Amino acid sequence: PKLLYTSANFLGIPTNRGQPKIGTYQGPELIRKSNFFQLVAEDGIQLTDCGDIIPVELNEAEDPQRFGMKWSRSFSLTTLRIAERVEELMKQSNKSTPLVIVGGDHSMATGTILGHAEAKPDLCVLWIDAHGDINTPLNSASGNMHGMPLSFLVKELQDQIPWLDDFEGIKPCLNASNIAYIGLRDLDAHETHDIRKHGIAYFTMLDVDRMGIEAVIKEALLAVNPRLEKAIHLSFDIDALDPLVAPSTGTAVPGGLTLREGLRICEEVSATGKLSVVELAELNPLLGSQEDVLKTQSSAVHILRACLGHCRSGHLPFKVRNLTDQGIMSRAAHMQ
Amino acid sequence: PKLLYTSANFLGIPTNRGQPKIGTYQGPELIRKSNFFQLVAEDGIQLTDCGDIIPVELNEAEDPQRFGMKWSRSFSLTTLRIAERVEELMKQSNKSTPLVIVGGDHSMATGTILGHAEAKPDLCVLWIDAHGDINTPLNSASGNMHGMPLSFLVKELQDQIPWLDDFEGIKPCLNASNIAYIGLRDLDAHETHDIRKHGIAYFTMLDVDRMGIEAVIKEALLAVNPRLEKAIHLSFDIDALDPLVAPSTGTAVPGGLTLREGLRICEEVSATGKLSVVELAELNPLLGSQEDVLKTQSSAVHILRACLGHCRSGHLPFKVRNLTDQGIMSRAAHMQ
Amino acid sequence: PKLLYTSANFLGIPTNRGQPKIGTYQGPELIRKSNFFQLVAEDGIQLTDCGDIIPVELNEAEDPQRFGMKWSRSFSLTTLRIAERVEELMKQSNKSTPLVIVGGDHSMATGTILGHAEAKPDLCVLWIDAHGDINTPLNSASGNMHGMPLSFLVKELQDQIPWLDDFEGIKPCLNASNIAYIGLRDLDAHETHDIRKHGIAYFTMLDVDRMGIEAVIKEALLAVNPRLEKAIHLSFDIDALDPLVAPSTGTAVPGGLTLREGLRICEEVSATGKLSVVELAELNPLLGSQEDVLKTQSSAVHILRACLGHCRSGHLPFKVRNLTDQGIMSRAAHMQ
Ligand SMILES: N=C(NO)NCCC[C@H](N)C(=O)O
Ligand SMILES: N=C(NO)NCCC[C@H](N)C(=O)O
Ligand SMILES: N=C(NO)NCCC[C@H](N)C(=O)O
Ligand SMILES: [Mn+2]
Ligand SMILES: [Mn+2]
Ligand SMILES: [Mn+2]
Ligand SMILES: [Mn+2]
Ligand SMILES: [Mn+2]
Ligand SMILES: [Mn+2]
Repeated sequence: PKLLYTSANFLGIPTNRGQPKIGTYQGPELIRKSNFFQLVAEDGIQLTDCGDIIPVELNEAEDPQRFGMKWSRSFSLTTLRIAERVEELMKQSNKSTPLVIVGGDHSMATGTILGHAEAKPDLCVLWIDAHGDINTPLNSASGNMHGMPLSFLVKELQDQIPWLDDFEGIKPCLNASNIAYIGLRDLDAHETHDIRKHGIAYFTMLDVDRMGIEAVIKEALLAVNPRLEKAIHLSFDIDALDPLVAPSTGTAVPGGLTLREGLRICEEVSATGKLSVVELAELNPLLGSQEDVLKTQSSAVHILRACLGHCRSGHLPFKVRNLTDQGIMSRAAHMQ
Repeated sequence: PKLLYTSANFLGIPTNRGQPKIGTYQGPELIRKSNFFQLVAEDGIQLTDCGDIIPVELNEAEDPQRFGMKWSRSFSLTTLRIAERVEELMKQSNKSTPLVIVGGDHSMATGTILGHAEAKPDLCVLWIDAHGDINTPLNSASGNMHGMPLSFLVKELQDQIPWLDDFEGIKPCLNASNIAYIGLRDLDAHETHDIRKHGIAYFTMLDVDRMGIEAVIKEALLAVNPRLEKAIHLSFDIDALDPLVAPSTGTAVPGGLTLREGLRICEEVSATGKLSVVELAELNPLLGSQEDVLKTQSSAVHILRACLGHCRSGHLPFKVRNLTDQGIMSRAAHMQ
Repeated sequence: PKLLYTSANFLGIPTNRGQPKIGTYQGPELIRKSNFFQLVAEDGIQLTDCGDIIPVELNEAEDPQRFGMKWSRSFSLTTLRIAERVEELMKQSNKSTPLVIVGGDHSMATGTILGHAEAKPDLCVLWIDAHGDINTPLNSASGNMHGMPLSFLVKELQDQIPWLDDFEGIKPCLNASNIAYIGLRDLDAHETHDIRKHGIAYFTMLDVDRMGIEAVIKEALLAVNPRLEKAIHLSFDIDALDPLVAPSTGTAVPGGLTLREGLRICEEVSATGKLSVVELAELNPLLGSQEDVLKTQSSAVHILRACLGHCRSGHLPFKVRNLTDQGIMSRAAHMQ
């Protein structure tokens, strides 16, 4: 049996200061508690747990609202700490060794992409989400950083980002043409404006309905990675999936991707051989019932396994088993 | 941003005498308690709450069984009261101003369509339901009026409707060729007979499975509104949707439309520019768990928003926001 | 109204020694307690309840592990008892009279197919399951017989089956070319090996996603029954369906068939006119909540009804009802 990726790194980022609901910090543990590692090993992949990044969580006095943003300095400091760690992991592995990141609220993506791009400047981004996460600070109704992580990364948007000194090291490292969305269904008006104005490829649930997920995936890859020349940063918000399948998340929106559609995205991205980083955001084990958490954990594990190359059509055994070798009489042998 | 419909009317009809399970009278309140109105406003639509129609609910002595029908005189009197109110609302608005009606059990449709047709005689009807709701009184196993509302409206069926004096003012205002069903999966044998005999266009879940919802919608519109010349009466039974998505309803049937399929129907109907009335029937907040009710409410709100023109691919802002106008330094400006 | 099958037999097989979770023995009762029989009758089908097969359940001392298998002698003895009963039922009915079997864990299939093939040697098998159920004894991680029932039946696999005297009467009666799988998503590596090596037709959830269920069904029938010449043994594991739709089963796997996809398989198999036996395995009413059991029961009933020829597009009445015959005045007659 052949593998596109024989080894992989696992990294937890328990961000929770990007949105007000406590519990996203438990995301990484939700996956470590699962059978994820075991299942990955059974497919013949060597998965190294690289631990957790410690987010910077300032107190209220140190981090007051600035431009309506909540916890903006905890964000800039966390973003830089994340970027350093991801960069160093990606360069140590510069076949290929994918980095699997479990969050944590989606505000971590500013840091993960920043670091990733430092090691791989020509990357593209596939953003799987019910939301755009591209609100610029003055347009955000909530001030929640998890709704803004792309806005700081996109060059074309920098005239709508307020300057802050502590954000200086957060260099916009993405062109609008390097990003493609899949799964959108709850865009804010100003996000819609920016996405259309700057030509960001986007495939909403309407598109998934009309085109089918197979054509959507194909068109998304065509738009930002036409010849599979670029490393892929796959940023997967669990809330992209339907609430029936991933209820334990802070901003659930009805009419999402089926688990199967989610699997198809990850299977195809994996199969390009260009999956460089996959991050899974917005797991919150403190939301919903016990069964809700189990469903969400289960969905997340299947998604992540798909990213690493798990095939639903089965895998071949590494060693084929033979009855005769154990000194055992078969039915065929007995009849002969 | 442009809108097909800039204003709309909202009307509650808390019918509950069309079926035995208490709670459909709470349907209108379930939607008023939601964020429906707020969400409609945020899309730039002016929605006027026109209140509730008071159904006529006679006592047992005044309204005994007649031809097996339960509460048939409460029905005829309610039907006429509804018809008057809907007619007057539709004529006051004779662009275009859609009427959104929340029930209430589906027996209200005899009245809503009667009134609608008085103002718009050439209308067509799109009936989205797991059921035919076209049982004639002697064929009904239950005697529940919510299973008969179309039978009194269809001209071709009048030789199978028993005459009752109090039904005189309920004039059959529909031809069989003006109706198309989507979502059917639990037809009674005599409904199947009448539907096929009189050539009523129907697309069951089997058809949805084999054709896909996109082709079904297209064929349904082709059958009853080929050139978008006619006003559309969209009669949406919440039980058309799968029980996983709308559990809180009295006659739930497995294997229904996904929410997305339901949204596609409403999105396409809305986009014709001919949506004249949409009614949503059979919400029952007294059925199922608290979470069941929330799921059902949520599904209903998304469906109704789609009918009014909400786009899952986003809307443009009415006023585009500019950093410089507030006297704020952007990152781009700072770097220059 | 015409019927492909006017009569049918119903048989319970409460196997529970094929897997460790208590409750599959309650499967047959779960269906008898439903409205299944009534619904089948209302479609005009004569369904005869033929009772239950009593499985042989030895004690621990009489049935120790052999080749890692758990309860292997209870299995061989049960297999032979089942085979005798099914053979005798199929020969008594040698139009056509389908046998409907409700389990019981899937280990019963070795017996049902053995008996079926005795009466109909040229049969084909459609295996609807999340799992291959084709583990050979030394490759099974669990030793659970419900994961091995096909391995004893497939001729090409007999050099990997250990000989046991009490298994002598279990004659391999299937060629690898007579079997087609639909719904696979959790194959063990050695199953994948055997399936590919011996050319067993298989359509996994990946295939369902990429091809659509319509093409999958067509290709599955083409592979093992190209000209509808052969009797069909439809072996339906309830766990083939998504856990959202059939939670009450022992080895549930996310991302399964929708109920509608399951219905389409059974509808098409039924419509060939070659449905000879359908068995439904792995119902376990002792698993999950009360609502979970109700959902699972409901899904099972709809599936079974589809197998017997129930049409979601409706059925014609046997006697058409006429208003005038009862001495009743119609609205049409009154107006004339
Ligand atoms: N992490 C996420 N979505 O994927 N947060 C949701 C953001 C929703 C909303 N637009 C906000 O600005 O807060
Ligand atoms: N409102 C509805 N369906 O949409 N009621 C269901 C009617 C079911 C059944 N045929 C009856 O006559 O009572
Ligand atoms: N009846 C069933 N599946 O349909 N059992 C599941 C078997 C799973 C696993 N391969 C085992 O050998 O035990
Ligand atoms: Mn999101
Ligand atoms: Mn997000
Ligand atoms: Mn209905
Ligand atoms: Mn209805
Ligand atoms: Mn199974
Ligand atoms: Mn099975």
